Amino acid sequence: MKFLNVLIVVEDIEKSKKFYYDVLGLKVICDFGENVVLEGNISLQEKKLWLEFINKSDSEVKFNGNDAELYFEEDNFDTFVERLSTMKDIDYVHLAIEHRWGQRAIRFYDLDGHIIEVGETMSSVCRRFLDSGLSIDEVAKRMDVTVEYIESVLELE
Amino acid sequence: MKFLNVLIVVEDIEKSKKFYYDVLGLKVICDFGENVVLEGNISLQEKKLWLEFINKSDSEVKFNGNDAELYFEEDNFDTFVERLSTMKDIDYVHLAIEHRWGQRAIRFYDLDGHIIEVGETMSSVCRRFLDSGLSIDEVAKRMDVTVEYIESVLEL
Repeated sequence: MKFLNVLIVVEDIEKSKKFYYDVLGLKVICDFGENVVLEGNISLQEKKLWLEFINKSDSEVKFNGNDAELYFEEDNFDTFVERLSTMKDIDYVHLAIEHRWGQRAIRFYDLDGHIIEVGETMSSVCRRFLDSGLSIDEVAKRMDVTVEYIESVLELE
Repeated sequence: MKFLNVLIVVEDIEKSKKFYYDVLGLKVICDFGENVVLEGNISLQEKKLWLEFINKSDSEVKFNGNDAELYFEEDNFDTFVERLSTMKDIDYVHLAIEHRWGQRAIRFYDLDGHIIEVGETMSSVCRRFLDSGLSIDEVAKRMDVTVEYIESVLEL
């Protein structure tokens, strides 16, 4: 038992590939035509074909259920967010939020109602805290996590 | 930009943790209580809490949309499948299928309408073909892939 791929169903493979490339900078790493795999092992699957695979009528496949999300982290968070703001027809789920543990993140939909969240890298949230004057033990408490955790994220930035 | 987690929304964190553990053998690797991460970086998220996070009324969150799936591979595919058949209340999406490229796989739902697919490991599909007499070049053509690809998986 090994988890390998998250598959998302899309209406149009070429448009989604473009959306993920223009917006997230995600490129293809494997192509089967009707099923393409993006960096991170995110598989895009064409709907019509999908219907045959799982044997469900077109009515049995709903989108925008808001029941899951693809989660990403970006080193240059601000620049990404601000580039995202210059773009048109970006369907945001909500305004940019700040998680309980200090991490800024934004959430928007792809072309098919699938939620994408991209937030600051955890290691950068820590460093932000460590520079405002907090001790490492304090930071660990501030974020409801152990000092072990913080040290593993720090030596990876 | 680094993809880190697939998050799935569930009605009950403890029941899902149990479901993923009993059925797939998936254990927890990180716990925030209301948001638990399983092996593979699959994050379970409690619905009520989720509603607050993305600001949507309970009616705006639908399940069983069949618009995605979590994809797994298992070395001991048959034994897993047959263990799965002895269990009760397993919501299958469909009968066990065979993909165009030769791979057997089954699909079933978790406790919240999320689709799970677990299939044979690719390397085992390949090896199977290579033993029935096919050349490596033939296998690559049989599966619509390159010989480069097949050589990688066979060292796994």
